Amino acid sequence: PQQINDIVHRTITPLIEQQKIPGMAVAVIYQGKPYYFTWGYADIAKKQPVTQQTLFELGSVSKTFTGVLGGDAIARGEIKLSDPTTKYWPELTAKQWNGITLLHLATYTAGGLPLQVPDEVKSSSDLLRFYQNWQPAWAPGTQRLYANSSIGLFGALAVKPSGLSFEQAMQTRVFQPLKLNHTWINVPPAEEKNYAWGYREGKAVHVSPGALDAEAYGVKSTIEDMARWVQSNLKPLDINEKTLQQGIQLAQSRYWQTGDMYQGLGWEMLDWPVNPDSIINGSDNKIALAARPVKAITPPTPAVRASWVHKTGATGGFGSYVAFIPEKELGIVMLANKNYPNPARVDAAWQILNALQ
Ligand SMILES: O=C(O)[C@@H](CNC(=O)[C@@H]1C[C@@H]2CC[C@H]1C21CC1)Oc1ccccc1
Repeated sequence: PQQINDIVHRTITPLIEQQKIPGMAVAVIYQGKPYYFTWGYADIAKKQPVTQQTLFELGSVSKTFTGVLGGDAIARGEIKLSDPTTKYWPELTAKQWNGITLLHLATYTAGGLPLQVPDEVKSSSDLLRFYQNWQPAWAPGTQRLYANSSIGLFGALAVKPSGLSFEQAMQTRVFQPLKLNHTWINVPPAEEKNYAWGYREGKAVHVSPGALDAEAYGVKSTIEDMARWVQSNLKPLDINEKTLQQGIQLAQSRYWQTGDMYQGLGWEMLDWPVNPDSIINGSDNKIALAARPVKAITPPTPAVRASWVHKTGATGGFGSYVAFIPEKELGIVMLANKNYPNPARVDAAWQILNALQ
């Protein structure tokens, strides 16, 4: 519909110009159907255009897959958010871990686990040593500090009862049921032709390996698969696998509140209608990566349909954004191979979705 076309082109054209974005793909999900848009270059040097089959690094949008996979493990009865972390990692004997649950890890509330795992932390024994030596700044369940080392550990522990690797669990329990057949934690050689380069300060870059990278920022996907991901989270009851349907719902439950935002598993939520300044200004890393006190939602509120549900994501060379409103059957995916500022992403998305609702 030309409505959607005009709204998308009027918003995204100046965005690409202002932010000097080499390549971009957008999907609008409207009344149960996807509409796709593409611009510019997946590979500047080889003049490869962005297409609907181009793979982008999702970066920290990957945490929404980790949260849903954890939700599925809960639904299967393999894990409980109320479980002690030591239940699944008994070698974690240092006393500061008493009272830190899987809920705390999944929601960044364990007491100040760091944003990044240190570069020097490679092996399973390096990781154990790192968490054993870590000293919390706050008591558990009092402060939120967005952190790869928190939900990354949640994801690694959540798959342990299944006996599967994190990648294998993700493939079998999330990607394959939802027909995300071009979504990868490790891009296979046969798919490299579609893997866009990211651009950082003009240099072509791909994400480098890191501990817990798959769990915190490691998924790559196409605009078509990401539209399917949005539709799956918009309407979980259409999903025929029972524990996956349940796990999607659990990831949109409201566990903590800070300001006007609610923390789910990976996803973040606000009541719809939102104040746009709240979500735009709130997506700035100055707010999004800051330590903030949280109020427990006791017990957590089940997924609220009248919500703005969203997640920003980045790697060194890529910037992504996903947002949807279940009440309105409406969503958007924006995938770019430049890590450009979060408020510009959310501003564009709110202009498009507000116009269409
Ligand atoms: O290793 C990487 O290339 C990735 C992996 N992405 C993350 O870790 C996330 C992205 C940034 C950093 C923490 C999370 C974030 C606040 C949104 O991102 C980087 C690293 C260096 C510079 C910019 C991005």
